[PDB]
Amino acid sequence: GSFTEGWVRFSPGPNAAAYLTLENPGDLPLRLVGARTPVAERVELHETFMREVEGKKVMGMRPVPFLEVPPKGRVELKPGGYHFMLLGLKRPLKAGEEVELDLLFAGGKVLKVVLPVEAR
Ligand SMILES: [Cu+]
Repeated sequence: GSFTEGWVRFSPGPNAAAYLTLENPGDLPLRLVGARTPVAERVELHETFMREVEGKKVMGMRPVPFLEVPPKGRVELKPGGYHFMLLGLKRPLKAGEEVELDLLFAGGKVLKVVLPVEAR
């Protein structure tokens, strides 16, 4: 209905990414500021976006300080935009595995989630 629906990205190393649906069951807002996982030494929180250069449509990527989710609502990390970057892997991330992440939420909170690995 609601669903914690996502996938982690394919890579032997040194780095991967992750996309996943962030859902808020509370009456106050949640705020995803970092992650963790058993299959990377580090994780960073990023955006992906579109630029022009010379009239030529060309993409970009940056780190960001946090994501927000409003009460009773949801917002996803997605392939065309916001994502975790995983660095210093422990598994070579293949297609059709499963991996878990801790989602570090602002002010005394965490939500651990579990998701497949896709080559998408
Ligand atoms: Cu990235």
